[PDB]
Amino acid sequence: ATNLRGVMAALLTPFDQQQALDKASLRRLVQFNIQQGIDGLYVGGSTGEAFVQSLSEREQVLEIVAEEAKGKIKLIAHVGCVSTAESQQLAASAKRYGFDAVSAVTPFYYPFSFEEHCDHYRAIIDSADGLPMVVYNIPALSGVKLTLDQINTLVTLPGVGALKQTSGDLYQMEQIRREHPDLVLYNGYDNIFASGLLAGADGGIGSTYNIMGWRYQGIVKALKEGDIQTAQKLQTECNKVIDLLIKTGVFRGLKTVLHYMDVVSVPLCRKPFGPVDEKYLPELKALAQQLMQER
Amino acid sequence: ATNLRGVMAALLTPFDQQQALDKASLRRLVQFNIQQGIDGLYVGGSTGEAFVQSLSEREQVLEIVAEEAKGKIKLIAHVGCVSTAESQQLAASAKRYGFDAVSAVTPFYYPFSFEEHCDHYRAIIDSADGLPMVVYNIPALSGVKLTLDQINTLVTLPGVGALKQTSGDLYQMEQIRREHPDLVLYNGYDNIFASGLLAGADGGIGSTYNIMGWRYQGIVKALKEGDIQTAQKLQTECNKVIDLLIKTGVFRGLKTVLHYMDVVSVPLCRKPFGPVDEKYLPELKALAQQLMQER
Amino acid sequence: ATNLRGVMAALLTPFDQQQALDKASLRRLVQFNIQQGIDGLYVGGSTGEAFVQSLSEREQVLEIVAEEAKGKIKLIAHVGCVSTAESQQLAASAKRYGFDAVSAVTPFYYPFSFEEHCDHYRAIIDSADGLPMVVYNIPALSGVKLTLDQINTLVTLPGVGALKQTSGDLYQMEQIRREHPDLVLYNGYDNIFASGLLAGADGGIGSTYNIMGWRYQGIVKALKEGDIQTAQKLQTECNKVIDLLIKTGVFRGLKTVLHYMDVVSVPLCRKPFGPVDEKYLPELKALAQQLMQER
Amino acid sequence: HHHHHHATNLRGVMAALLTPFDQQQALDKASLRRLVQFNIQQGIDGLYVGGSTGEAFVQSLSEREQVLEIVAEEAKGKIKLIAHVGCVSTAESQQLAASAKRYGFDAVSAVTPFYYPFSFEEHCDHYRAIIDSADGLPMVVYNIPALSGVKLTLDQINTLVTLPGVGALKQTSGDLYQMEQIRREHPDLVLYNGYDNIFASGLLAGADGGIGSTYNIMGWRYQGIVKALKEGDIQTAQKLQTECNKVIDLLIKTGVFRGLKTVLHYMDVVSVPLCRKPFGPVDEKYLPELKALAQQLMQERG
Ligand SMILES: CCCN(CCC)C(=O)[C@H](O)[C@H](O)CO
Ligand SMILES: CCCN(CCC)C(=O)[C@H](O)[C@H](O)CO
Ligand SMILES: CCCN(CCC)C(=O)[C@H](O)[C@H](O)CO
Ligand SMILES: CCCN(CCC)C(=O)[C@H](O)[C@H](O)CO
Repeated sequence: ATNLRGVMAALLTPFDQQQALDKASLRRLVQFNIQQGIDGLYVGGSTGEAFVQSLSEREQVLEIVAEEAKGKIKLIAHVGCVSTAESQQLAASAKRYGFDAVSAVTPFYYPFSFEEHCDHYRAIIDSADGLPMVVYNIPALSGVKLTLDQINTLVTLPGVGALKQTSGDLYQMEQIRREHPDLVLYNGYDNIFASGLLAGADGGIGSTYNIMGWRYQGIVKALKEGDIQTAQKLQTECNKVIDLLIKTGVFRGLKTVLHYMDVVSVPLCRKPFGPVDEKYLPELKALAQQLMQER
Repeated sequence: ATNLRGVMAALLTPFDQQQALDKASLRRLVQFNIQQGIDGLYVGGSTGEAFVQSLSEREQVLEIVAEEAKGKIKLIAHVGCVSTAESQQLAASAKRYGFDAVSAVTPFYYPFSFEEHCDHYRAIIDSADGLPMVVYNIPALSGVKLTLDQINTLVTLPGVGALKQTSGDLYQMEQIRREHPDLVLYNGYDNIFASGLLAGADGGIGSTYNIMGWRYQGIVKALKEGDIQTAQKLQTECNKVIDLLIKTGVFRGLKTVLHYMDVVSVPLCRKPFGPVDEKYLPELKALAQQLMQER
Repeated sequence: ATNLRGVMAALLTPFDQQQALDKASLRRLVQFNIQQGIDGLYVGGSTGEAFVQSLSEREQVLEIVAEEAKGKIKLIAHVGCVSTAESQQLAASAKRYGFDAVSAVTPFYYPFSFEEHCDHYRAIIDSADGLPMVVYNIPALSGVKLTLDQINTLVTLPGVGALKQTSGDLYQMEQIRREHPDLVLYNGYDNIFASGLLAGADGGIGSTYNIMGWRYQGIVKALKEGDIQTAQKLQTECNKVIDLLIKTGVFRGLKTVLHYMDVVSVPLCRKPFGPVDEKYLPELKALAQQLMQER
Repeated sequence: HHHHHHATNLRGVMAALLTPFDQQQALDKASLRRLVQFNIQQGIDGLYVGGSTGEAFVQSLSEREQVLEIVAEEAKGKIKLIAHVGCVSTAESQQLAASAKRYGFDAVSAVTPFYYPFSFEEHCDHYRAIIDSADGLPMVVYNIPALSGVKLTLDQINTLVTLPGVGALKQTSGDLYQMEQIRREHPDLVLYNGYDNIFASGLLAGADGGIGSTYNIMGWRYQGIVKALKEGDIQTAQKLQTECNKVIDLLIKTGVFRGLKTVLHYMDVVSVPLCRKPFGPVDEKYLPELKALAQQLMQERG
């Protein structure tokens, strides 16, 4: 688990104008992240548009990422589905491709009990056969509202080695750090990263790292040097970008920046996501140039 | 839409001890519903555990139900998935198997714009090729919170013949009816059926109809005849049953009652749903006996 | 408390352009409700703008209404404040003025424990010295979310004789009735009144009854006779009005209609409520005329 | 924005003053004077009087004025004084605003009016009417979605805090993206962090101070957090926040206001540690921990 500490980009999954997987742009996105000095990749997550892909499509992506990056950076495979059995098939494939860790969102849509959530995690942990599990918590999207004691139980299940904390409650962040001094604890909301680190997170997983992951590692560095102004200046610049991405749609906006940075051929998300509003293309192109000249 | 008015049971998907589709019990459940005098079946919806099934499993159930019941009662295929493309495949298949209509839940998990929801429905309607669309609204589960104006636009899309209203807001039920005098409008919450018809619904789609559909037909008849005491008494008996099912877990409780009714071989839902707590089996066995005495 | 069953108008408190109480319009509005055939008045509730008045103002209104109506119709005094001691002073004043019952909204703003709520009601009941209590439940405004079990404990407290159920959940409406066969159970949402009565309510307390209370009485009649069609027509007509009142602002729209019916001199609510938008006045004026013609 | 510049002197760490009561639940005046002096000696920059913490919403206007008057007698000119004058009623809030001016307060404040749904424009007029009655005292807009039920957008918050006469925001919200957004839009705005359990994180996000209820019993820790961060000493800032949160953990279990009043009782400041009904008493079993906490706090602050 300890080697899982770090700044991990939640990888986007490129598609073509036919909505098919674009494998050439995936390979390029993987190499691009590595060149920015990212610690690892979180593959097939919410950011990866997991839940509009087939299991087969998810596996193909996991396989290719592993081909490109195994041994060079850490690789966490998000294998979560609503189904335990579907989640187990993806866990076993992650193991076969040599991933360092697996991950699963709290199963969603149907109300499940906390005990059913634990057994779900237990099954996936077994099928991962030695890979540590990152319990993925995102109430805003999943509608699963765990109490702190429930969170505490999840993180001490045999084989759990990390929590992806996609929550803006930095009180809870602090309570988790205080209860589990050694837990790998990822900040999930990009736009509060600096504050999340201050509250007790030791790293993060985020969609925006795909295009400015060096800024987030600047924040970890700046904070560790004790340089608050630089930490704040960097968070502020991240949030200027995040404002625009929320206006445009986050995933399709990030893909569009990556298109102008010559990485992703076609910046589409799968339907029912629609295309970026074309009036936002200048801002997005300019941001691309800004970021390209910056690093 | 006209001939789509009525009481339609939200079909459960039966599974064998290995959590595979139990074909024999499925066919048994279809006929058993028909023998209760239901107007139709709503196949592959939430109640049918669609969201823990693959597209081919969902197709297999649709085909078998068409075999058992095409031309004897009305058949509606819930083909909704998060992905538009996935929902399109299921729609094309429902057409091939000879279904009367298609239906789709508002795509969930990722937040989609309302126009995005509109295109999603347009695309599924094209792929259904003549089959009317039943728009399926369930804020509680889907997390999508439509305004009345947005509901009005959706239900007037070319090819929409109906709205499944799984909401407890009976002001909105009446408003919808007032705006659309001829819309087929299905009450979705079993425990307000009587009240929902009074507010403007002209039928229902429900999970608990699988074991007591004749009660819901009895509520329709009684209200039709100005027979209010009888309506209230039937709704009360339905709610005594619904109290218990909410305690046991609704899908698995229903399947367990059907197991004591000699319809379902193994009353399990798919993981992560767990089993029924052993302490409730006496109560559910009692219930089975009572409903068999009845009729 | 069988004698408290019925359709009670939630009395508006008239004000002048200086924002002081208008006692001449208050007296006129009381007689107007009595002439309309109403069963009682609910005085100084939410509709009565209690929470922008002092205790002395609230007492001045309770006194005037008792002078005007005691012995002619039933009188319920809403005495609730956030403070228990303040609510007791009002409960004592209501007893002195010869009210038939007291009522208190679940105390708000500060989160209080359920037991803290129960003691609150006990103390008010004591100060009321023999006047039955109407527990006033309105989650949407109060922010207090009681479970069914908690509701059951409140309604069986010694000295409670009724429940004002301002909730859209008609399943809970049925469950409360089923548990408490003799409880006086008031429907709080005017726009689901017919459906509320069907689910188990035996009456109502409502703001819109001030201008068309005879319609709600017609709904009770129609449903006692099994005339569902008239009940629906009346509820639909109530809801056309409620749609407009929601656009104009409800209390002030009601007060404006009353101004055109020559009952209220000045149709203002207290600041921070603003005035009705003048573009609505032709509609409010036509409504007044329509309702005056109907009788 | 000129009203923001003029309120620059309001930046700081301000305790949300509790209101002590006697055995009959009337104002305990001796204890209030003690509590006020006790806050001053901790090195607190100021007091926020008659807010949620002060149990305003179970007091009459006359009781709120009495508290305002007494606190001014005790602290005027020595530390900054902000008067929470907010009621649901605009006119009630205006009376309290005028009184606060008469007693020499440095600023007024009003929670967004609650219970009834008001439009945004109706909110703006409410603040404007109260600003008029404050007669030159700057306004601190007090935002607390959790308790108020009022859910303002960022654009609406931007408009509120730039109304003429406004010079500060009390932001009792745990959304630190919005904290940063407010700071970036309003470089000179006084911006108080409202949730004690995230103070250090709120400051990092853009707050330039805080208003809180736990400052009554450990305000020097929050000053310690401000100093640690100014110097770039992250370890000291984190250790102080951690200790504040161990204390907040306990108070959430006991009840926050009554738990604070009890600690202060064991610190010899408050005579009777009750809140007003329908608040109930602290559970007997928590008294050992609360005395223990009082002892630890008097130790570390010698
Ligand atoms: C409501 C905030 C939604 N966000 C934050 C924008 C960066 C997201 O869904 C992000 O993708 C999340 O923080 C993971 O990167
Ligand atoms: C919470 C009430 C249970 N439900 C939902 C089924 C999980 C119902 O009563 C509805 O009738 C359901 O949507 C389908 O019948
Ligand atoms: C949100 C509006 C619903 N209503 C009914 C309007 C007639 C109310 O909130 C009423 O003020 C309430 O039901 C009291 O009659
Ligand atoms: C989730 C923390 C709740 N808190 C923090 C102090 C215990 C509060 O509600 C406070 O009363 C608020 O921050 C004002 O100090």
